[PDB]
Amino acid sequence: VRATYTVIFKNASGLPNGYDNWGWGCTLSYYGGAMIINPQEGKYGAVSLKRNSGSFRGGSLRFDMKNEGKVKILVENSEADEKFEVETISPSDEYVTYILDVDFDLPFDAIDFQDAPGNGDRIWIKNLVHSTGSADDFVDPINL
Repeated sequence: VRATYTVIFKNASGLPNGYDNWGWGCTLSYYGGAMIINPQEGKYGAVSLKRNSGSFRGGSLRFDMKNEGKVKILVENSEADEKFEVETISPSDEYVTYILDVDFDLPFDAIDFQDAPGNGDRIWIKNLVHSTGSADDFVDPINL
């Protein structure tokens, strides 16, 4: 019953440590401690934050986001070549915190953020954290 919290990044100046980006169709920059994703129009660009080793299982994904477009959140097992949609998210001009459950039936070593319309709309992310526990049971280490 002790939830484990894994802080993937708080403020970003570059890719999170222990991670690579295996996505496509995006340019990435970093200001204000945000990971700023700029998808190429037509590509349905995605960032795929892929663990150097290891996997998560179920749990919840917490993160702040602002986004000029709809954003798909997925997770992937890259051995099973299996993807899984977690949620889609409406445009927001300001950062909203999201804590979402991951009902994926396998471990996942990659966490994706995708330009769902393919229109090239920017995405800002901060404070990405995984919990082995539920979203409702999430006690945020970052606000704390």
